Amino acid sequence: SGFRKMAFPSGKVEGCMVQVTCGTTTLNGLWLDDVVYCPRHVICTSEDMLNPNYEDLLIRKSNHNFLVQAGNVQLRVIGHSMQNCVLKLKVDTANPKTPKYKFVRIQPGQTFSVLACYNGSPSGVYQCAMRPNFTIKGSFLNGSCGSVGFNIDYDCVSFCYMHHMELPTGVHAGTDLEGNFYGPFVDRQTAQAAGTDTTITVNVLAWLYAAVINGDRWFLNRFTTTLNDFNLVAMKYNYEPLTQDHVDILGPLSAQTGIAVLDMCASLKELLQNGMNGRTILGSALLEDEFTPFDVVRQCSGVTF
Amino acid sequence: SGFRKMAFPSGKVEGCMVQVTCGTTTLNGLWLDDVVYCPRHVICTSEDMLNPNYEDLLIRKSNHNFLVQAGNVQLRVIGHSMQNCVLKLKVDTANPKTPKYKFVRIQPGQTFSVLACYNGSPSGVYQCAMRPNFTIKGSFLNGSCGSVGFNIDYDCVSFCYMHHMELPTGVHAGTDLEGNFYGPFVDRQTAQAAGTDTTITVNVLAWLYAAVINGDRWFLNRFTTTLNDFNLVAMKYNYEPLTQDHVDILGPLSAQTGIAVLDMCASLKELLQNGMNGRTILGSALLEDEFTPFDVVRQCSGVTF
Ligand SMILES: O=C1N[C@]2(CCc3ccccc32)C(=O)N1c1cncc(F)c1
Ligand SMILES: O=C1N[C@]2(CCc3ccccc32)C(=O)N1c1cncc(F)c1
Repeated sequence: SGFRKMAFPSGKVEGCMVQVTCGTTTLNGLWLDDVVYCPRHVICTSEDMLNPNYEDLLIRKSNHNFLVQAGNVQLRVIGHSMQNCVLKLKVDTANPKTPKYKFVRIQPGQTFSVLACYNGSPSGVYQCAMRPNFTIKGSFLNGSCGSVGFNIDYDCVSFCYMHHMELPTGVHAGTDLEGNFYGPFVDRQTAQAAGTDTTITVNVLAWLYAAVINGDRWFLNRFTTTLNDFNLVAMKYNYEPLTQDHVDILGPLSAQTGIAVLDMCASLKELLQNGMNGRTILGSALLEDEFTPFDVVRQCSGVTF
Repeated sequence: SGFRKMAFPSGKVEGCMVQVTCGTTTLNGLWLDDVVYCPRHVICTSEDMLNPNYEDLLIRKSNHNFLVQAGNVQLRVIGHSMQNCVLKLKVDTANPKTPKYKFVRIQPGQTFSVLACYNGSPSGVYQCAMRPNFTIKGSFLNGSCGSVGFNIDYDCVSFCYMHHMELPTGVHAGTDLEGNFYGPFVDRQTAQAAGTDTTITVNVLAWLYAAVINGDRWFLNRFTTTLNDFNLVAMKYNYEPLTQDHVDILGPLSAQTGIAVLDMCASLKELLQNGMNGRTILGSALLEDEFTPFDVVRQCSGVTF
C-alpha cells in the first residue's frame, strides 16, 4: 500500500536524448531511428525571438550547421526539415537504443512523465498533467527545451510532449512530436494568454478512490448527489463538468471499492463546500487532480513495463 | 522555473533489476557485477513469517534452488551467503549493465529515489525521504520487496535502500545494501513500534527558499527570530531542532536569495503558529519536508548525470 505521484521509469527515453547546437544555441533533441527531433527555436538568436521568421532563418542553415552529439558520439546530419514548430534532422545512423515507440497527441487532463534534460543529459523525472488550458506546471530551466514527456504501455513509449517555452506567468508550453503546440501558444517571446484553467474533476474523484483503497476514509459521508446537482457545485468551484463518460471511466474503481460514483461525488461536494478542516488525504492538504483513473488502477495493481 | 518533486533518472538502476524466486516466493533482486542482492525473506513461506529462523531456512537451500532471471536470461548461481537481512547470490556472469556504484547508509532526513519493481520489472520511480524515525512513506505492493532506493552523482549510483516490509500502520521499512535495517525493525510479521516521528526542519526551510526563488513570496514577513526561540516553536510543533550545522547547509540558498536563515525561520514560525490561511506554496497547502537543501540547489541549477 501507499500512494505516490509516480513517474514511468525513464531508461528507454534516456537512451534517446541528444544535444543539438545551431550557432550559439544548445538544447535537447530526441533521436529515434535515424531522425533527431528538436524545437525549431534552436535556429534563433536573441535578436530573433520577439517574432522570428523561421522559414528565412532555416534557409540560412545547412546540414553541417546542426551539431548533434549523443553523449560523446557525434552524429552526421544528412538532411533537415521543419514540421510545424519542430525540426527533423535526418542522421546517417539509426539510434541502437531506439525503443518501440509511437507519437500521440494527448487530451487535456491526461498525465505523462517528463524527463528533464540539459545539454542532452538527463537531470530528473517527474509526473504531471496536461492542464485543461493546455499548459503544464513543470520544472524547466534555460536549456531544458527539447525535453520530452511520455507514457509507457508494455514495451512501447508513447511520446506526447516536447518542451518549448516558459510563459511570462511561469507556466510551461510545448508541442506534440509533430510540432503542433498544445493550446493557443506560439514560439515567440511575447506575452500570451493561457485563458481559464479548471480543476480536472474525474482525476480528483480517482484520487479519492485511491485514498479509500489506502484507508484514508474520513471524508466519506452519508450523502449522495446527482450528476446535475454535482455539476452546479463543480461550476461554482471552477471544476470541469462531470460527464457520463467520466462516470464510466471510474467504473473499475467504483466496483473495487463498492462506493458508487455519485456517492463519491457527494463526498467531493462536501469537501468543496466545507474544505478539509485542517486534515489531509494521502499526504495532501488540497484536492489532487494529477492522477487519472488509469494511473490509480495501475499503481494500485502494480503494472510493470 | 517551477519546482517539482523530481526523481533521479532510473535507467542505470533499471538495468540491474532481476527476479529472484526461491520455492513459491518471487521478489526483486539487484545484479551488480557478479552478485545479486535481495531480501533474505525470499526463503520463507507463510508458516515461517511470524518468527523465521533464517539460519535454519537457508541451510535447507542450495545454489540451484535460487532462480534468478534478468528479463528473459537465466543466471547461473555459483554461491550464496546471508549478510544481515540480505542474501548475496554469486552468479557466473558479471552484469554488462553494471553502472559505477557505491553502497551508502543514509542519514534520517535525506532523500532518495525509489524504483518500484514487481517480478524484476520496473513499474515507476518516485522521490522520498528517510523519516526521522527511519521509516519511509512509499508506494509498495506485495511483490515489491527488493526494490531499491538510490541517488546519483555524476555517473555514480549510490544505493542506499532495499525494501523489505510494510508495517501494520501502512508505512515502509527496509535495509541498507549490507542488509542492516534502518530503524528498530526486524524482518518478521509482528507489530513493531516506529516511535515518534518529526518534521524535517532543515528541509522545510530549503523548500521555502525554493518557493522564494520561484516567486511564491507571500509568507515572507517583517520579523526575525533566534535559533533558541525558533527551537522552542519547533518543539511545540514536533519539528526537528535546528542546529548551526543546518544553518550552515542552508548558506548557499541564503546567499542566493539574500534572506538570512533566521529571517526565514521567522517566516516558518509564523506559518507554524498561524497556518497557511487557505493559501498555497509551490502548489502545496502544507509545509513540505521532502526536499533537502542539496535537492533545492540541484533542481534550481539544472545539474545532470
Ligand atoms: O530557453 C528558453 N527560451 C525561451 C525564452 C522566451 C522564448 C520564446 C519562444 C521560445 C523559447 C523561448 C523560453 O521560454 N525558454 C525557457 C523554457 N523553459 C524554461 C525556461 F526557464 C526558459
Ligand atoms: O511482501 C511482503 N511480505 C511481508 C508480509 C509481512 C512481512 C514480514 C516480514 C517481511 C516481509 C513481510 C510484507 O510486509 N510485504 C510487503 C511489503 N511492502 C508492501 C506490501 F504491500 C507488502
